[PDB]
Amino acid sequence: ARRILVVEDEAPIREMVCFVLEQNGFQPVEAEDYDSAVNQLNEPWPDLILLDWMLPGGSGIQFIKHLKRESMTRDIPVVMLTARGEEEDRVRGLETGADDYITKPFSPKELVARIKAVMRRI
Repeated sequence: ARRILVVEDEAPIREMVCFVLEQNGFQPVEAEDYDSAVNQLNEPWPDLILLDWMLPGGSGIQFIKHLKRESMTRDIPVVMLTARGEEEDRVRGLETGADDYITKPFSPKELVARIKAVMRRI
């Protein structure tokens, strides 16, 4: 119920995210790229995925769209991680299937708020 898959290749950033999550009672799981993220999709299944738009190895769009093909993954909420500004406004306009978005450098308060709100919904 608190298994959060964190898909971010930059170590310090990925660690900042995991620290905020762990300190807040969540159980973070790390992935550094498209394929390693895909390798985490099995029981126990992530309850939420934080997806870096710029993850190496593939398209964040296809990653999300491919989740909708199976029972155990189609209702997992995905929050797209985006760089503040241009990328953000831009990615928001794409057909990604993301349930919500969070901008980097991230705000610990926004990270927890959006995860709380997204899970309440989805």
